[PDB]
Amino acid sequence: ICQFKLVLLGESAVGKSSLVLRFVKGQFHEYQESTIGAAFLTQTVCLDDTTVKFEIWDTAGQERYHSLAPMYYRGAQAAIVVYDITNTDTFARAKNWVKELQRQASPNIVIALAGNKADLASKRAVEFQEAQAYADDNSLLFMETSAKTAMNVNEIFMAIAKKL
Ligand SMILES: Nc1nc2c(ncn2[C@@H]2O[C@H](COP(=O)(O)OP(=O)(O)NP(=O)(O)O)[C@@H](O)[C@H]2O)c(=O)[nH]1
Ligand SMILES: [Mg+2]
Repeated sequence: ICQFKLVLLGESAVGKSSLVLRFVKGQFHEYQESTIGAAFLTQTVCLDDTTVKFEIWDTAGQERYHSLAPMYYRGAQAAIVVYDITNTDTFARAKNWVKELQRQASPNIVIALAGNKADLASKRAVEFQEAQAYADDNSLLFMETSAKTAMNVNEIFMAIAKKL
């Protein structure tokens, strides 16, 4: 049995709450309310002979809550920095979340990068290749996801668990 602390960070509206909701409850709400501060959820999965329990901190992406982020990532063993593939700005913002983690978070924290809303292919702004190269250059576990279709949602959390 294993337990890990996980934190989600990213610009507001990229889909952090939706990703957690899909993984923890298998639900997706087209009408999701912006998070105020942070929400907490847990999920237990079966991973190669080991039962892993995830303690997830879903932070509010709005800038006015930025100063509170350390409270959630300081003791985190893993982080998922989320961006919206349809918005280049959210990708740039995700890079700064990564820089912050790499500089102020645990030196041994596993950092994942999630290009969310990948189901909106006809509105893509960030090419998969660019995000992959960025992730490879910064040693980030990258995956394009979709809380809406569930694409790679379970996969990203599981890949993180395997590396912990
Ligand atoms: N098409 C599509 N919409 C998505 C996806 N993930 C989230 N959304 C939608 O995007 C909107 C914002 O999602 P939400 O989870 O609230 O974003 P957030 O990053 O948690 N926001 P905040 O940081 O402000 O709390 C919601 O309408 C949600 O339904 C996805 O994979 N695909
Ligand atoms: Mg939210």
